[PDB]
Amino acid sequence: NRTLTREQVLALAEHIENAELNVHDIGKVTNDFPEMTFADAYDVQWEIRRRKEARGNKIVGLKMGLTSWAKMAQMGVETPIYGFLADYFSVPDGGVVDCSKLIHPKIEAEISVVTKAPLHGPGCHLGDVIAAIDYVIPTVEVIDSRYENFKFDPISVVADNASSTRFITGGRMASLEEVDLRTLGVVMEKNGEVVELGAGAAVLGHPLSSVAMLANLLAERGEHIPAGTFIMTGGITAAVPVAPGDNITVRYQGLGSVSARFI
Ligand SMILES: O=C(O)CCCC(=O)C(=O)O
Ligand SMILES: [Mg+2]
Repeated sequence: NRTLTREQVLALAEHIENAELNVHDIGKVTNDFPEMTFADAYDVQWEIRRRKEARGNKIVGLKMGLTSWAKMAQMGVETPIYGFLADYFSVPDGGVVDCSKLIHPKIEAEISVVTKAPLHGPGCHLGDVIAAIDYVIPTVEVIDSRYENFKFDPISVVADNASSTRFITGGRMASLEEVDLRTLGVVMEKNGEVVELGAGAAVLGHPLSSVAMLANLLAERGEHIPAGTFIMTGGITAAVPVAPGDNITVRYQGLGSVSARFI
């Protein structure tokens, strides 16, 4: 289920990571490696993770992508994927994001969880996840594919760490029993007006199903979700482009709001 040589995995990881670190797009890597598999692509992603760890970055969480109809439709792919979150991705509520470090960024409204017990696949179900949730965190992702025109096939996107680049936490961060993640309403405002909205159920029917799916995907590589992991469960709505001068506010039903501005 692999077609890359080890040398190619290491070199592709450097190439793709450099596009992020040096703020430029690249061609879809499947153009040069058309036989590349998902296992190849995740090898590349985890090697990028290793590069970041080796230079001292902490990995502060994981994200699930392409979990909602809206995001599947927008990106043309219907296969859920995951990627990792590095510490310097983090942005404080109300913070300023420097777009000069970004290529062609978009924002997504999500709900995140922090776990308090390990989760393992395979065969992880919704009922296995519930007690492992410590609390929930309103989170806006900034995604920024390193591929030109934000156009990819899923294998390329996995290799590019599922387009991850920034995330903004905010609002009220409460216990799971206090928050219905299925019916949680989310309203995205940009420059003072509503531009997107949705409910948590858009994420695979229930955001906690995304957590179960992540455990199952990780198990394919012998990995799991350690206790204390921050997980972004997926874009509830279509992603919206942002640019210098923009301000955004995402309102979470009963949980306040997350805001940011861009320069
Ligand atoms: O859309 C992309 O470029 C991939 C990132 C997907 C994602 O983070 C989400 O659906 O929440
Ligand atoms: Mg996302």
